[PDB]
Amino acid sequence: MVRFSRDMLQDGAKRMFKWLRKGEGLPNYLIMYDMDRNKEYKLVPKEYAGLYESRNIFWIKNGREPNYVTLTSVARNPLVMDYQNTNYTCCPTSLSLASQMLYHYKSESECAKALGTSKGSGTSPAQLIANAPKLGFKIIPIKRDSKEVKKYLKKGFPVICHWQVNQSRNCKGDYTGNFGHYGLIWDMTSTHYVVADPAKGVNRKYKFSCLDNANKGYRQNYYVVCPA
Amino acid sequence: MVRFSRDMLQDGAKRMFKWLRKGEGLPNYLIMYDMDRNKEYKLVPKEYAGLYESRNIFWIKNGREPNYVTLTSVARNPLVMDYQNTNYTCCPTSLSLASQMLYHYKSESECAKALGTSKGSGTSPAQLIANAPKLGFKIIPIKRDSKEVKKYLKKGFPVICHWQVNQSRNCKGDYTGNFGHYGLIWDMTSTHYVVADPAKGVNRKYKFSCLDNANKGYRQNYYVVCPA
Repeated sequence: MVRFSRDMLQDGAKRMFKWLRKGEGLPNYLIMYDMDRNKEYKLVPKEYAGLYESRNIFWIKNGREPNYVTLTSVARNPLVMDYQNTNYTCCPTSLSLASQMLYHYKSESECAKALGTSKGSGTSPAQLIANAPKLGFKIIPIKRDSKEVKKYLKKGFPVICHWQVNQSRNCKGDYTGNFGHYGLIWDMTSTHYVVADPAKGVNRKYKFSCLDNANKGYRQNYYVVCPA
Repeated sequence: MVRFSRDMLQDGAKRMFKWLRKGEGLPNYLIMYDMDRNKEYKLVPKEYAGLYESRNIFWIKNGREPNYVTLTSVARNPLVMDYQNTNYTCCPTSLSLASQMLYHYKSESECAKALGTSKGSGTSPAQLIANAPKLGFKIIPIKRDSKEVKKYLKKGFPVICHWQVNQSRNCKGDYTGNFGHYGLIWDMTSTHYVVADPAKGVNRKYKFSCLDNANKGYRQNYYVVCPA
């Protein structure tokens, strides 16, 4: 079983982030050299997604990068559910999840510090757009339009969503409280957005109209995350 | 919104755990006293599952109990995905996940300490059965059969599964490579087991035969987790 070192994983992720800059989706393969005999391997997407999934599991659970990862599994993407650690860090947790998909991981607290997240006010949309460059990202505000989410998901860019959980009570039913909330759209079906909700789970499905109309009275955008 | 203190949550977990010990499923409601008004509140299954889900999110992410939890959400269960912290702690992570479902949470490291998990050999099924009572649990070794698995899920008892990931390669492509592995069966469809796999994700669907027959040459059981 081939293993790759901390230095090699960092190098491969930078090259992944760099390819993603083009807005042309994920590369067909990723070159990696094992730490034992330094042989060249051309990992296909399900392989490099599986490898970086394992890397992110250890990093998120232990809070430090793994010194090496063994290729043991395959995956459709490198996303690992990461829950918000406080009741006010939903926005930087969603940006952290995006950072996984872009192969430029920044922890929840690192994002919190950059975005200026606060206990009284949380994080506003302008705070997310204005401070994402500190972490190497650009935010593209788009219309709350499923064709727009779908267009940017093809480019490899996940989409941070913002809504008032009370407005989703009848069309989704996850929440009974009243507050604004952020999650990450990372996939879609023909009818639903698939959202990684940092207070609920990794595949919370919202009918397009349910999420689209749940921010009535608040900023009418979603927020694409891409390399700066 | 209605909030409950740590002391009421700890006590309500005891009463849920003591109720489940009867082997008659979950109670129809859970009565708890509010932390502001000190008023009686009758939570239905979706409310007490959501409250303890939120409690468990904070507990797992922060490594310490929340001082209070506000009732904000509903859920069909209190399970929060929790990943293994090393390449050898799959079994105590699976037991910790079970302990959430039983309303008697013990962390991954508390479980590994109790089970005697070791970096060299992981944990055997005999170590699981013999040491789980230290944490308040009883393990019932059961046949690798969906009929049996459904019977104990109906009683509220999750089922630790054990298999060789190479033997599941062609019927469920999650893994490449050869090693034994543990997860938690916490639900089933008409045809598949729903497995929380501490190395991959919370809802890995395994067809009954694929999981049952993937442990040839090793102990032919699954492991029901219940209150001692």
